[PDB]
Amino acid sequence: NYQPIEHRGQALWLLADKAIYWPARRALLVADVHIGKAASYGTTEATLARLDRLLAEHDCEQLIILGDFLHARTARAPATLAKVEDWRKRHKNLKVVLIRGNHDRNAGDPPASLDIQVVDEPWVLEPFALQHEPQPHGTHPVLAGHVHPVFVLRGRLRLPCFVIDEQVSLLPAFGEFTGGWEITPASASRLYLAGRVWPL
Ligand SMILES: [Mn+2]
Ligand SMILES: [Mn+2]
Repeated sequence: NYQPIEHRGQALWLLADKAIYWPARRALLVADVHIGKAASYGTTEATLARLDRLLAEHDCEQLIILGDFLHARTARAPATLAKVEDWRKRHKNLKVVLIRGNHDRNAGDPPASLDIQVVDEPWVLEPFALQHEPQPHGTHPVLAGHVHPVFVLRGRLRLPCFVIDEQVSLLPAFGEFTGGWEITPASASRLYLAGRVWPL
């Protein structure tokens, strides 16, 4: 279930499971998936199956990963890439665009058999500069990943949050990890807690 917002003249749906759906572009946006950052006690399969649920829920002609799809060199692993191959060939017609992050650079471009269009930040889909790193763009509003934004609630709970802002907006990390960059409670931006999508 989703929270619609207007942002720079576009209707964007913030998804409870840490994704943005862009209806006019029939596009699903996520960031910091970190396939291969799984521990052994959160799984690669669970992450891919989590994508399959969003892709079945919404008309997605394309998926755009704002950086950090595969974790590292131990994510170019025999078993692990096999599961991604499995997943990709179940969505043969989906276009998958990866904007390269510091982990995509480190590991290297995903193998060509997986049919992933690798591009360099910024990748501009008007009105938006899509980026991994949240650097301001010279002319466009930015949608970015990289920082793994969370918001701290006390009674502490680190919840993943969207940061919707005029110049640089942040998507929450799609991977399921501890930590995250604590977003200041005094920010002059719109915050949505991606457990519903909870505004502030
Ligand atoms: Mn990351
Ligand atoms: Mn990063």
